[PDB]
Amino acid sequence: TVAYIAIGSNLASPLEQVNAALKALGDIPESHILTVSSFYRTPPLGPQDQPDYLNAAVALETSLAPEELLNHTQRIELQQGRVRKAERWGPRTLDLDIMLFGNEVINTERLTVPAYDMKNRGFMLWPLFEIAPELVFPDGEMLRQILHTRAFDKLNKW
Ligand SMILES: Nc1ncnc2c1ncn2[C@@H]1O[C@H](COP(=O)(O)CP(=O)(O)OP(=O)(O)O)[C@@H](O)[C@H]1O
Ligand SMILES: Nc1nc2c(c(=O)[nH]1)N=C(CO)CN2
Ligand SMILES: [Cl-]
Ligand SMILES: [Mg+2]
Ligand SMILES: [Mg+2]
Repeated sequence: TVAYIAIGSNLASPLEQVNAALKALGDIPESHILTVSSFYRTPPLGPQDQPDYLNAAVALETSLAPEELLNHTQRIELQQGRVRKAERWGPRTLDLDIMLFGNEVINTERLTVPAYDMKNRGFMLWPLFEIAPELVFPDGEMLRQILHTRAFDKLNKW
């Protein structure tokens, strides 16, 4: 299955964090990286008292079940010093969000796929479009068309 994973970081040297995350993602069992996006510098969504983010996206081929993939992405966040604050949308060393897990629709307590807010976020859609321009969502929408409709600002390279 092709999983598309969003990467974000705005603490503790985001470029190093993203590079470390990519290495670690490739080391996940029964999985391998297919494609990686460019790195983008994006202003924070949410509270404005935090640094700009490095955002990227990666396509990962995996034979893991989705929740087992989640266990592994969460482990990588923790290995990279992720600390979860009280405030929503606050800063973090590393954030790995499963945007899509093949064409699956998943609704559980731990996991919602497609990622619940991705269609509203240029910092998720643009890096995804760079690596999967032909992508169609489980609901039948084309990524290319969602981008056309929303006309989100284009991103700047990190
Ligand atoms: N598709 C998905 N990818 C990753 N985590 C997901 C997820 N769907 C649900 N979750 C859940 O989201 C919980 C909180 O994850 P956090 O990383 O702290 C939220 P965040 O990514 O900072 O904000 P955001 O979801 O608004 O982007 C996790 O413990 C996980 O169970
Ligand atoms: N620019 C940007 N802003 C955010 C991001 C993110 O990845 N990029 N993620 C958030 C919660 O996960 C908080 N707001
Ligand atoms: Cl969808
Ligand atoms: Mg997250
Ligand atoms: Mg997130």
